Amino acid sequence: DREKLLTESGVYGTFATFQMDHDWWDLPGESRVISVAEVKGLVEQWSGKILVESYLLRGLSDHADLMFRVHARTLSDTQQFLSAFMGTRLGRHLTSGGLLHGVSKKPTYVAGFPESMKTELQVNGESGSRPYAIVIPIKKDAEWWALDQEARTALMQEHTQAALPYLKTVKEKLYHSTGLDDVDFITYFETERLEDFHNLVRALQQVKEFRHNRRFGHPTLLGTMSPLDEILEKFAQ
Amino acid sequence: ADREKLLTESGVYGTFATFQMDHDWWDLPGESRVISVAEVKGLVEQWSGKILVESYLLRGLSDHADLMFRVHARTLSDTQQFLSAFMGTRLGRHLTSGGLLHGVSKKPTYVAGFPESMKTELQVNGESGSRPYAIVIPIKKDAEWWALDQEARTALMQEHTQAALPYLKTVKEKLYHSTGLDDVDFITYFETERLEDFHNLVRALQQVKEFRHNRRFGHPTLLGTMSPLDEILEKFAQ
Amino acid sequence: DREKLLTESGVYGTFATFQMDHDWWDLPGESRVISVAEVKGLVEQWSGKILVESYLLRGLSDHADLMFRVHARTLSDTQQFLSAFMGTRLGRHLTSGGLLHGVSKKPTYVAGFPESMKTELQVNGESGSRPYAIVIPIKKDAEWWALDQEARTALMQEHTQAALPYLKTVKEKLYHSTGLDDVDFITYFETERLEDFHNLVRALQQVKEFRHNRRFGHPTLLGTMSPLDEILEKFAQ
Amino acid sequence: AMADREKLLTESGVYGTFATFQMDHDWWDLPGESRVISVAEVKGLVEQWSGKILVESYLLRGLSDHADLMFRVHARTLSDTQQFLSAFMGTRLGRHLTSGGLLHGVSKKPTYVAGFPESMKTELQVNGESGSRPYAIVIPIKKDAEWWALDQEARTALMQEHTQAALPYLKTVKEKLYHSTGLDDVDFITYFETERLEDFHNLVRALQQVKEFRHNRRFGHPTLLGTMSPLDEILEKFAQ
Amino acid sequence: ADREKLLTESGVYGTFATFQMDHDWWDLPGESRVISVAEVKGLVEQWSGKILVESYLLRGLSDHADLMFRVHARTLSDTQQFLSAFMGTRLGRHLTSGGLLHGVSKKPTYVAGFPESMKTELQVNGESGSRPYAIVIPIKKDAEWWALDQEARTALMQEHTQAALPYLKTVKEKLYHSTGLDDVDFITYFETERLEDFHNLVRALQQVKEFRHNRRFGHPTLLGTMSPLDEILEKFAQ
Ligand code: HEM
Ligand code: HEM
Ligand code: HEM
Ligand code: HEM
Ligand code: HEM
Repeated sequence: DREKLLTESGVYGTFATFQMDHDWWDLPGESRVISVAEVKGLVEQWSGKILVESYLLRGLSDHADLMFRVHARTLSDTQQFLSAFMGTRLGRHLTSGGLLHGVSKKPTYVAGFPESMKTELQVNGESGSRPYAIVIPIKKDAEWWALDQEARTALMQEHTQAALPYLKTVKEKLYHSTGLDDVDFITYFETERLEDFHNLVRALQQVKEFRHNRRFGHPTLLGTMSPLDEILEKFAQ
Repeated sequence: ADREKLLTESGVYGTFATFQMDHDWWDLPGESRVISVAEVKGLVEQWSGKILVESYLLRGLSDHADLMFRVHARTLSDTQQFLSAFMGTRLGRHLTSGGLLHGVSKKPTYVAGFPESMKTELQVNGESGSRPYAIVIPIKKDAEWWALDQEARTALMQEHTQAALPYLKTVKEKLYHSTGLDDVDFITYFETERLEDFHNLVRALQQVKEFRHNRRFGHPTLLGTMSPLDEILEKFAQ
Repeated sequence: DREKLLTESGVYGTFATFQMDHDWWDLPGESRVISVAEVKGLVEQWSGKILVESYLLRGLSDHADLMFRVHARTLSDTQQFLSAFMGTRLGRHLTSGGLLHGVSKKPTYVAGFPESMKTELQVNGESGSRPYAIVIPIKKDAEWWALDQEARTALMQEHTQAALPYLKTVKEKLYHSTGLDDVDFITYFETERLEDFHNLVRALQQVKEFRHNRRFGHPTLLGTMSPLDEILEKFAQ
Repeated sequence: AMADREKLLTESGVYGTFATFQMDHDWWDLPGESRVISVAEVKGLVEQWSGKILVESYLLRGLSDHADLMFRVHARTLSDTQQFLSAFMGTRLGRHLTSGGLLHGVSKKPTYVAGFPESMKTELQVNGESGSRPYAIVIPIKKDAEWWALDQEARTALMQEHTQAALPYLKTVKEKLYHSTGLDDVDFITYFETERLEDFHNLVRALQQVKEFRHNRRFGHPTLLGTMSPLDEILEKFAQ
Repeated sequence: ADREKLLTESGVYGTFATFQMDHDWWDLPGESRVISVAEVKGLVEQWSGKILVESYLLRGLSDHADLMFRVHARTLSDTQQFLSAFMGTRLGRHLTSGGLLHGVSKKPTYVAGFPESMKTELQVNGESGSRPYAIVIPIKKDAEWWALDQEARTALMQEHTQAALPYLKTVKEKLYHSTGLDDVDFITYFETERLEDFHNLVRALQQVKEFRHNRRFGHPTLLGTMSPLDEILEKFAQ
């Protein structure tokens, strides 16, 4: 279900940050490379049940070195996996930075959009390897929920309208996080171009919706997508 | 037996205690770790007469937390003693206190002024499931809320109830009054096997009028899974 | 005498919280019993100049194990004692949680109350041994100061009216903290019955005043009154 | 031959700095002999800098949360203050000190005082209290945007009310004010000495009631309470 | 040549990275430290040509800070790589990451809609000084600000500029656009030998209308002194 987790609804997504202890460096290189192989194997073990992508936060996001984006069909499996991961010789030297869960749904407001707008939505993004990745949690203010459907739909249309041309160079995904933690949404973006993403976010600061974002970022997680090997290789040499 | 006399009756203080495990715990020999566990298991059975204690694995679902206790007692001192004892153990000595919330269970304030039909559908209380997820959300209401008169508040809670009832099928709930015991008014606690239902349930309640009056909503929002204490500690042995 | 500090005006009061380090447990039972005895002896030295009461916060207040309520006639003496205490082998393993100073005054608004109301104010709370204790620091908003005397008096009269019948099961004391730290008042309560105290606070959430408490708690310190030996005794075993 | 000493505590164009430190716990794991050696290292460093800058010391331990020690440093360049402070943190003692907080502000020509009545200027010439080992208070302050949007005359009038409410406390309270905007996250640094803290409390309550007060977006946070003392008395405590 | 090609041109990512030195570092032998220092020094020489890196002594001027890097690059990856390496070094291992802020340098948005005369006075490139103080102010504007239409924001910036120009006497400036890379919209950077002017400059700008729209202003406000890395690190060897 490689293609079935990154795309389908009813799939729980989790974002897990870690910071590496200093004492980790007090360990011998041979010991750490052993620790590295342990993790690679722990992940392969959980293959089939869950999907796991890794992002390097060291040097781009404050107080964080590593991030996991984990998709699962139940959060219990994700829980177990993370407790196991944090149990490894490597994990034991990790301080948990942060943790956000949200489920993927079919869209609420999209059906009431123009046919032409839904067309431009069918595009699934740009072709790039090892892109930058941004994660922005969001809490909407109470005023927003007090609004009726028709109003929110229209605001979200302006949201869409302003953002669509950035699907040239930006992939996106949206998770509904309400009731699972202190936010309503988790937004995720991949791009090779951060100038575009920057402009993209500015444009959305100018729509009417934005004023309703009681929390915007905090934290704003910037990292770069890479295989877990490349990441761990940095933690051994 | 007495379990339902604590989990259901009013005049019962309830406590929510979070813990995170130190790193230095793993620099210990594995054999030392397993012995420490046995201390804890016995400490609980020792308190098994006076109080009730439930455990939740927060590791991997809640940031800066591995373990959680929900302790029911009819005096907080007994809850205090058990907790300082728990932290005095060799295991406890390697635990940082994450958070701590007290609240007593009371007679409902607004339910009496509801429709008769609404009171009947309330007698049903959630679903029976093993190893369920559990959520705890503390709440501080604003001064605006307290300034209101009963009828106004009662109507708001009635709308709250109305939107929530159809989720009472797949969600257990409990409510504690925390004002004056800590920096919140309410501790809300929920059990469910289905987290989307709980999610949909919360969205639903964001849309009633009460929600604007929730000055603090979560912070923290505690997600965990209910489990026997044994299952948890066993992880700290390997 | 002893009590001449718990009641009179011109008496500075200080509230000091501490959390015990973990490394303390990495110490031998021999060191700790020695360390405890040090503290017990230090306190007994100051027993003439100042008053010191002790509270167990472990298990009731997050990030706190012990609390001192120290009354003195000058903050200097309180300073000396506290700097000494933190200097002890035991103190070396305490993280300073928080610190609040406030002086006791004669009441400002009480004279402008009803004759019947002053009667019920002279009456004490209830006397019980090793009771719960709550400490709530309070910052008033600027609006509150802008109000005129007559206005503030009537508001505090409403406060009093709602609270007087809770003197059945609750002792109280109030300290004026403005300019000594980041709050205006320190409130302190003893009681055997926390359900009452709970109800007491709800009642006051409903008066007009409550809206003016910009800061209410943060932290709300819940503890139980105890002799210091009993408290430290736990930290030796 | 001195003079310059009070020429920093009084003159304008003089940067003033407030530096808090918290001592490590392991510092006490050192032998009493090791610490007193460490003390003198600091004491000499200070005497070395006695020409360039002025330094006062305050014991914050037991009065102010997360802080033991405070320096009030006056200099005519912050670099001299920077160097002295990095050096200070360089001593074996400093090596065991965590930098608590840091506030810079310059002493200026008063802005609003000139637009006061002549009688109000006279009572301002009046001095604080003369005392040894007094308590000392520091309160950083940020004014809200509303305040800056005002025209001068309006502000002058408010500060006149401020001054008027505060004047009778110059009997038992000394004061000094630093302009901190652009050097840190506050606009002003206020500093007070007194032997009587209850008077100071009253002094501050009074000003909570003027109109200016609503414009103080930040008032304290932190509020630093201490006692003024010779540096030796402080260092003597960290070994004995 | 390339020096000015990163400090002036657009499409250039700029990063601001703060570090504090751990205490356990002094328990290290001086021999160990000097070797550690040399490690850092060489790493920088390696990344030269690809990126620019400037250093600031924050020790004694900014709380919970000793050191700051300003890194200019045309990709943030190159900056990340350089920074993870730096924190990996024997010295870096003893550094706590204080903070991190990214922003791109752009061509001006509002300048064209200014008077021809205001554009004249802007071309000035500041004061001539070596080892100046340096100040960093991060900035987030409120929603009200974005809601404004172009013409209005431009007038506010015109008022901003007008009030600020006479401080190009003694102040250099640079501006970074930070939105979407972290929790702020702008990163402002200034150099000066005279801090009293910079202060007056900021007081002055606190009085225009734009200022009310600065929801976060500083927090942190980073004050330091510009210096070559050697002199800074040499402090940590003795
Ligand atoms: C190419 C970029 C983007 C596109 C095409 C896009 C499009 C959409 C669409 C079509 C929806 C409706 C989904 C639904 O009905 O639930 C939506 C929802 C949402 N978007 Fe985006 N968006 C983009 C960028 C962003 C960014 C940059 C942010 C925030 C930083 C963001 C935040 C949100 C949030 C919070 C919602 C759900 C709000 C609600 O349900 O009330 N989006 N987006
Ligand atoms: C899912 C099923 C739910 C049901 C059947 C339900 C129903 C009720 C009822 C009947 C009361 C009566 C209180 C009284 O009589 O004093 C109440 C109170 C309350 N409920 Fe719920 N609720 C549900 C979910 C929730 C959720 C999900 C939250 C918060 C996240 C919540 C927050 C509260 C709070 C804070 C109160 C106290 C109200 C006050 O005294 O101001 N409830 N609820
Ligand atoms: C049995 C309970 C209580 C009684 C009899 C009581 C009564 C009073 C009285 C008579 C005053 C007047 C002081 C004066 O005029 O100078 C006062 C002041 C005050 N009370 Fe209470 N109160 C009670 C509980 C509480 C509680 C539970 C709180 C807060 C959690 C509280 C907060 C305050 C504060 C902040 C003041 C200072 C008022 C001001 O100067 O603005 N009181 N109280
Ligand atoms: C105790 C006797 C006091 C006196 C005689 C006094 C008087 C004055 C005077 C005459 C000025 C004018 C300076 C100028 O024109 O720039 C001033 C400014 C100022 N004062 Fe005070 N004050 C006193 C206490 C306080 C206290 C206790 C605080 C705050 C806790 C305070 C806060 C300030 C601030 C922040 C300014 C800057 C001017 C402005 O608001 O823009 N003062 N004060
Ligand atoms: C001292 C000389 C200064 C000059 C000549 C100056 C000039 C300018 C100009 C012309 C712009 C807009 C560029 C454009 O039109 O695209 C700008 C942007 C900005 N400046 Fe300044 N400024 C100065 C100082 C400051 C200071 C001291 C601060 C903050 C403490 C500051 C904060 C900002 C901010 C937040 C922006 C972003 C405006 C936007 O694009 O929305 N400036 N500056």
